[PDB]
Amino acid sequence: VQAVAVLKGDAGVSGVVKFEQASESEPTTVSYEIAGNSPNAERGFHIHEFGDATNGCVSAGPHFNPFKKTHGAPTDEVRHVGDMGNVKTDENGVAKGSFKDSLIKLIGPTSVVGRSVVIHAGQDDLGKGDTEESLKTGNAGPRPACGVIGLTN
Amino acid sequence: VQAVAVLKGDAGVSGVVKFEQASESEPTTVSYEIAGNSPNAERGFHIHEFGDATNGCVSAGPHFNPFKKTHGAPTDEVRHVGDMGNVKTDENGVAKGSFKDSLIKLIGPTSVVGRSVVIHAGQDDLGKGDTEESLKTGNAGPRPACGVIGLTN
Ligand SMILES: [Cu+]
Ligand SMILES: [Cu+]
Ligand SMILES: [Zn+2]
Ligand SMILES: [Zn+2]
Repeated sequence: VQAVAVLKGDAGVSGVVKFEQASESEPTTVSYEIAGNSPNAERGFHIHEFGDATNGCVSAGPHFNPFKKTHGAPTDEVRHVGDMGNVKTDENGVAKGSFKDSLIKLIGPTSVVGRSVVIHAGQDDLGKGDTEESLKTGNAGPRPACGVIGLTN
Repeated sequence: VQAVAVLKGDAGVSGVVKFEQASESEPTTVSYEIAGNSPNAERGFHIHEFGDATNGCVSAGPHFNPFKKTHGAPTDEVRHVGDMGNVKTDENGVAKGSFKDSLIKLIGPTSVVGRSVVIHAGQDDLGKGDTEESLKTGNAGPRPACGVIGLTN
């Protein structure tokens, strides 16, 4: 199964995120190329619950969290399903990379097809700050771009 | 279950299409409001197979057709699942309306979540012209706007 999200917004940030998963038990490979970010930075990257673009990136809602856990890093046990951590941008502000994840799925009751990917304007603190807010969003800040995850071939 | 697609493009046409279906057996209610079209016209309106926006409305692919039938009107027995016919635009070029459909589903193996809605620049001939092309696209022409169907609440 393959899926893709095209990230768009009004702030100069844009990109493509591709997902591939062969079967339900297998990890999903996530690959991305995002440009227009601050150079040499770490930026929060997550799957949000809704694929609703009627009000910019706001209507994407909270981090996708079917299991009602707190925000964490992708390697934490306690993490939202949608937590993909920070992506690193190079000196031209481009973030490009790929990783495998075993909580994100394109198949089955937790499928992220039809939901949204959001790239943030700030660094995700990976649920390690103080605030209650660190345990909800990682204090990653505004959402300059986002896209609905759709099926492809 | 509710879903929404925001139709966008570079041609002045834009809109929102909402879908609601309570359970798998129930009809899905489709409601839309699309502006920027030719005034007093009929325009082809369909669900296309892929929710891929990497190349405008082109990468949405063909009409969603899991059962391998020919193109038809929404009331025809032989019709693609994605065939929603023509929408009528008023004197200000706005198409606004709603209908129920029993082939389009948001639940189950034929779910349209993660696929695309496309509004065409021409009238759909409802598979009644001559050509082979009438039995494939309804000769509805270019795709000025489209959007991926995403989940909402
Ligand atoms: Cu986020
Ligand atoms: Cu079409
Ligand atoms: Zn989170
Ligand atoms: Zn068709």
